Amino acid sequence: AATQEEIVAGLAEIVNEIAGIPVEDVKLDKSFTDDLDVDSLSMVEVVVAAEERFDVKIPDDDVKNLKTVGDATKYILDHQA
Repeated sequence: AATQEEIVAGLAEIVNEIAGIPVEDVKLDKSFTDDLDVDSLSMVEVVVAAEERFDVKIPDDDVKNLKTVGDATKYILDHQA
């Protein structure tokens, strides 16, 4: 069970790798594909990476409803394992 910043940093590190949004930039108020820059395509791989680390499992489909780091974090934290 991760927490707000753990989900954030976790998503962020993956983002840093594929999309290129740095961990400082990825904050919960940040819409990955709007605030940050994330091409949303990276998000697909951020998903399988996040799902695997969080065990929460948020398909990119449900990820659409999580159009912000904090929204994702909200979902991911509430659904943590």
